[PDB]
Amino acid sequence: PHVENDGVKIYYDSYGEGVPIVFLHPFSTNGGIWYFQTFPFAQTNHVIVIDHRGHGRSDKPATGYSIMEHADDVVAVLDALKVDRAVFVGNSIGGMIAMQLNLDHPQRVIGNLILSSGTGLGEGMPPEAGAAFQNDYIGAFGGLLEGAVSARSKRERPEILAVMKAHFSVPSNFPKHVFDAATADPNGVFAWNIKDRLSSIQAPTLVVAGEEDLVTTVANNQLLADNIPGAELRVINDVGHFYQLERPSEFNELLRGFVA
Amino acid sequence: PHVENDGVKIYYDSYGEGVPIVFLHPFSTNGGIWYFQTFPFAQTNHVIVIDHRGHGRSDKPATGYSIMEHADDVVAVLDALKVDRAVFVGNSIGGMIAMQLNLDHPQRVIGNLILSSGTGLGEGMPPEAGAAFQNDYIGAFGGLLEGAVSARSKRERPEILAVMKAHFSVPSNFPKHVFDAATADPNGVFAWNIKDRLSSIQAPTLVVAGEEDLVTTVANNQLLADNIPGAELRVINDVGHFYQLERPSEFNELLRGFVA
Repeated sequence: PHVENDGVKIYYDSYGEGVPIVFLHPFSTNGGIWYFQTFPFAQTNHVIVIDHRGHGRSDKPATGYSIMEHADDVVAVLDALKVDRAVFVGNSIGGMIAMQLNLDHPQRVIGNLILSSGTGLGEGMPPEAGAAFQNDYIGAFGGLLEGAVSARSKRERPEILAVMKAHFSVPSNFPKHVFDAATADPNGVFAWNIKDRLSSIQAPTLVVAGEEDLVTTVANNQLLADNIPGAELRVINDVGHFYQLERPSEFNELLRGFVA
Repeated sequence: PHVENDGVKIYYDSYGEGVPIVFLHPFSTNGGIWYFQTFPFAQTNHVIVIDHRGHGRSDKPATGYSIMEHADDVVAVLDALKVDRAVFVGNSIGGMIAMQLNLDHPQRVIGNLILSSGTGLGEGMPPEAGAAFQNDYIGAFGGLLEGAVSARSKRERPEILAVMKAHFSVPSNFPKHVFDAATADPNGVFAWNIKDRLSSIQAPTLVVAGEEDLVTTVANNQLLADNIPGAELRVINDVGHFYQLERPSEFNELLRGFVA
């Protein structure tokens, strides 16, 4: 279905009943990425999987891609679904959205699973890489994606890197102007920075990082886990940016651990 | 998006430009299952992925679920999208739908990839099984799905059997009344039989079967391949019912190289 937030349609799917779990997909992808999580958790929970604005089946306006605005889209979805508080599972930019949600709407948070995310991402990337995105968008993005999956994943599951390279090459799913607008926003995916405000996040937080993730380094997740009070970090062996796809069942067990 | 057909809303997703390829998911699942195919093929083709009636995000009436009405839903989607002709990729019941569409609308078919399907399936089921599905629906369905996955896939990718067992256990995705209505239909999943008319299908057709598939045997697919004029049979090692999930990249390579 769709919710409307200030004229922008956000697509979402909702299955099952119980304690709500909200899945927030990584940048340039969509809700489909949660295929192996969505339905097993729909057996025990109220699963809500969202397409961010500018992604997949949601509207893709020319501008308005701050993490705060994304968070407001999420709140719109929760409002239409009459949800008070929810479990938030965020991947990359989804983690950003979840954290921002903890900042602006702590009253709607049960807890967080942050998968492969960080803050002040833009300044942490090599300076040349931005120029690479200005010079050759698709090429630079591909190069970045070769560091998003583990070697073991490249061996046994090449379809992951395939589908992820496909995600940003399909204008129907992820048009170029959304990338440009998000990069241009002073609080977009690259510029969003809450290093000083992390310690205000008090909700139960499980930060999960892949050992071989070069898109989001172990240090980047560590910055998150170390400054959020009572946060736990799990550095996952033989995994890159997409734990939910690289080793789906194990991610499912880890998320199953967040219950009490 | 979605189209109305017989007052029943059929959900579909649409990506890309070019030669139309229509993905039809197996029984009790939904379009999400095509995640690793949908977007790589959206780079080169016009991908159209459909949620069957009684499944996923589409409407789920009490009746009725003959293969013909399913097919008609597909042509409804094609009509709304102004698509004249398309390549059809159907799995299990999706293959049935595709074949029925070949029977009723041959001018709408470029070619077919029929994956793990059959006809007159209900005749091949053990005499006891029928009662088993209403006495113990969950258990019998699960037992059915344990023969739909290869040993290697159950070993290295348990998330597949997990998500498939999840599909029919979540009423929001697949309610039992759809199963029962489909079973009760004289032209439903089990009763649909076109052995007589297989020789009428003239489109380029690739029938693909998993060697360890037990819900549709190698024999089941082989009958189709042997009676459809010019049809190909490809038997895949260490794959059961879900080649597009068990070895997604390999399935991809097979599909890009298929004539259509």
